[PDB]
Amino acid sequence: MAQSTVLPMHCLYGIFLEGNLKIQKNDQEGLKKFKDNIKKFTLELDEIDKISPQSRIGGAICFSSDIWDTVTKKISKPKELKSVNTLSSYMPGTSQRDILIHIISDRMDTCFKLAQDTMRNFGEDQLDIKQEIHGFRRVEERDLTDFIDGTENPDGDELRTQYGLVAAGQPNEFGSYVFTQRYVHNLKKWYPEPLSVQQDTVGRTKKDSIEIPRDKRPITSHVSRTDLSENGKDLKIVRQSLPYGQITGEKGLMFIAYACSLHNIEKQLQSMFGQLDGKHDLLLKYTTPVTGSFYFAPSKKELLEL
Amino acid sequence: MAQSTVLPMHCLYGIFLEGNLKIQKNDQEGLKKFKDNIKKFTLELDEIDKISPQSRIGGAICFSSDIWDTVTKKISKPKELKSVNTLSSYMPGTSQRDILIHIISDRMDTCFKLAQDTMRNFGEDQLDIKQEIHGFRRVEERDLTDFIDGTENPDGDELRTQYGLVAAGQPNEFGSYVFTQRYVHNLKKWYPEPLSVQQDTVGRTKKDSIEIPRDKRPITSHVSRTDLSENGKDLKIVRQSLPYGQITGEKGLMFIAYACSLHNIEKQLQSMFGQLDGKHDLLLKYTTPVTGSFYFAPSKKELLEL
Ligand code: HEM
Ligand code: HEM
Ligand SMILES: [Zn+2]
Ligand SMILES: [Zn+2]
Repeated sequence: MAQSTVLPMHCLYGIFLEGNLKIQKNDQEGLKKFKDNIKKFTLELDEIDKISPQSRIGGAICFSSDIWDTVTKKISKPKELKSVNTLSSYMPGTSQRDILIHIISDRMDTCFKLAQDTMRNFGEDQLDIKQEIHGFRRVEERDLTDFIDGTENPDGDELRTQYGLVAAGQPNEFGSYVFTQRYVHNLKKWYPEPLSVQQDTVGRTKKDSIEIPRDKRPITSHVSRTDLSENGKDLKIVRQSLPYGQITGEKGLMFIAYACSLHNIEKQLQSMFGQLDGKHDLLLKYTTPVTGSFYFAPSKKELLEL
Repeated sequence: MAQSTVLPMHCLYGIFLEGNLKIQKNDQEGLKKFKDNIKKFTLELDEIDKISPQSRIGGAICFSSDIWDTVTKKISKPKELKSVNTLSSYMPGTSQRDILIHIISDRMDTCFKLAQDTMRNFGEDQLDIKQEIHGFRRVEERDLTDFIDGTENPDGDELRTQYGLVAAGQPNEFGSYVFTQRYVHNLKKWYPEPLSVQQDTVGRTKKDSIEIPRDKRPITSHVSRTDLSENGKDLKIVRQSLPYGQITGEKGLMFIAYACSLHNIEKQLQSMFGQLDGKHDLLLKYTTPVTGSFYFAPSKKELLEL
């Protein structure tokens, strides 16, 4: 019942299209056309899944709090949804956009086909795309830091439903809060660091990705910053982050997280960026966030009922 | 015996690294290091092929006429090799570089691994990369014009050896002349054209890629421009071109051709760009070349004997 970018694991390609809606709330013709294009997206997702099962195609269209009142007068706004720009006083790179199209695949050709077709359907008259990122998995699922990324990512449908999707019976059930954040890696600063420093920075071993016991890693290690609980509940999120960029140019990590609660994501941003104890994540000495947005991906039913 | 980017067909990904050699001919230490890095490339190619047969990994390192005398004092220069800048008086976009690293794969992760490892081995002290392109095949092997690309590409080991590789018994046998040319498509001009105009431009039907009989297509159609013979011999080339670019930005075709003779390629450039009859290829109304280089990919043996 959820849009298909949360529960599936280990995608090899991901295309990220972030931009603003150019249609106004009272433009009924434009709004009708816009929602016909949403329908076309859901249909083409199904079509590609049928002719290319090997692609394990997935796709979601997601919306910001700013735009919610424009795309629907029927579906209540998700209660936690807000602009990420409200974090600008302590987190750099914020750039809230109205719309996210996130498409995942095990093949670039079907990933690109769905992305290109969808953008051609919407057109420049409906979407002003501010950011288009072609993400791709690397050997051994390693981030460009050459650490494995995804180890303690929730595993399986049950746990990814629990932490990734709004719980059944709640408003906007089976939707998902979404955070996107493009990082630019400063590998010239990272590569020369000795192994012990690099592992102190992350909190896990580089080769095998074995968790360094919390007692022995710095509280500013990445894992210490993000492996959080509250009142005995783990604040786990579902990450679909992928590497991107040029070998000889700008590269980094296209971070994206899906969560049952925006607060699960925001608490980790507050931890990483000093807002809980006044200390920043050690990883941020080697990588910089340059974009950022909060969205909500409706369930498949509410997406079509907007 | 040839480097592995000519004979294999239907690659799904291709990474193109074009740049200049920063090591001088008398720098014996730098030259030794540079050739150790070539050896590492050939070895890593074999290693990846062994652990990932599904990738059908391929790779070639190629050299310009300008740099030939710098990388080897033993292997005679290929007799046709010259700078592509000598065509600048009639072909735009020329940008001759010393070195091409072309890597192909059916998986981006192994394609990127070999490309990144290789560039890290060479380093900025040995290569000044002017252009890095991530090519990828699209559904139905279609160019961004949405015409199928590759139909009359020579098919099979025998014909691709004949037209793609220097003939056995000749100097530099089993090497290959290489032409690279990045095109930027002007699809805003292309999309609105009626089907008959688009097919007149190419010379084949859009859906099925059926050749329009030469009698009925314009002499400036793309096929009429490039389907050439001389003294009864077809001047066929082996193309490994791939689409590239951003849906919402700059995109086009990363053209690359391998040939037994540079003249097979150059005659087609002369035809397309008006130097044979004073008429240009109709396709050039919708796409522009912005880079260009001639190289020669040595055989695997001569590559290691430089
Ligand atoms: C350049 C940016 C980032 C890089 C390179 C990076 C890298 C990594 C790596 C290598 C791990 C190893 C452990 C694992 O994947 O389970 C990890 C874990 C994790 N990351 Fe990040 N990450 C980045 C940004 C973020 C952000 C912005 C967040 C949250 C907003 C986040 C949340 C997490 C979480 C929750 C874990 C698992 C913690 C646990 O439960 O053990 N990451 N990350
Ligand atoms: C934007 C640039 C280009 C585009 C979009 C393009 C597209 C195409 C298409 C759609 C075909 C269909 C037939 C087939 O693939 O067999 C084709 C054929 C061909 N192209 Fe191009 N091409 C481009 C540039 C070039 C260049 C620069 C050359 C030579 C230097 C070239 C040489 C050929 C040849 C030899 C054929 C096959 C001709 C035959 O024997 O029938 N192409 N091209
Ligand atoms: Zn809390
Ligand atoms: Zn001739």
